[PDB]
Amino acid sequence: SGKKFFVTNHERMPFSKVKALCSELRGTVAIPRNAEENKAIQEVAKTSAFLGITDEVTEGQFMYVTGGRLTYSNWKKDEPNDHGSGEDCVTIVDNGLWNDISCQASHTAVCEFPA
Amino acid sequence: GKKFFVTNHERMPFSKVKALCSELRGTVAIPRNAEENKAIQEVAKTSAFLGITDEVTEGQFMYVTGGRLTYSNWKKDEPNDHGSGEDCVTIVDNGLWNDISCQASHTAVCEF
Ligand SMILES: [Yb+3]
Ligand SMILES: [Yb+3]
Ligand SMILES: [Yb+3]
Ligand SMILES: [Yb+3]
Repeated sequence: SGKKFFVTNHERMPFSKVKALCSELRGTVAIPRNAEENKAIQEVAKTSAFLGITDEVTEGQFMYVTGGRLTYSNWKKDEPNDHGSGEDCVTIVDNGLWNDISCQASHTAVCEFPA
Repeated sequence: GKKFFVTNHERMPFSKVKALCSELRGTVAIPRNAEENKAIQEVAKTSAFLGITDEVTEGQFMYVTGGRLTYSNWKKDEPNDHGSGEDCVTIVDNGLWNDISCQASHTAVCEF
């Protein structure tokens, strides 16, 4: 990526636990700021992983957990869709594409640190 | 939860692994039982350094955090201090352990 490194224990848990874990490590839930970082996160995680982005405050408007409106994005076709009762978290899935999903779902924890 | 962590860094010498885990406020991974041994094996995939060395007294392996070993999984005839010297340990084939040079590049795995 060139600016940060990513860490994982390959454990799957709900978003609030991933956030607590990264805080314990003094890092942040992984956030792809560009295509290279996105591929880097996809590669280290291997399976679906949560990203540090949500639209909990303003529905339809995703923001970084660290603040600011989302710029770079790699949504799957027809996503984000706030499916069913709602989906406010984001996961990186096949091909590194993104899908908004329930924050209560369990996915791979990935934390980022400046390189 | 899963206590062993890996990064997207490439393989590196033991000094760099130690630097990495300390920068992360952790320790180089130490398996203290067969279950933990299998867990490090699975998160690393490729050979990885363990937090065990015989740097202080040749032939006497110790945890980097201190203490004599309570669990070991040495490959038959290991540790053999091959050639100049092998003071570091890697978990390799089928989870077995081999002492190797600390200057060799292997996967970094940290524990917290
Ligand atoms: Yb939403
Ligand atoms: Yb969705
Ligand atoms: Yb040795
Ligand atoms: Yb050896």
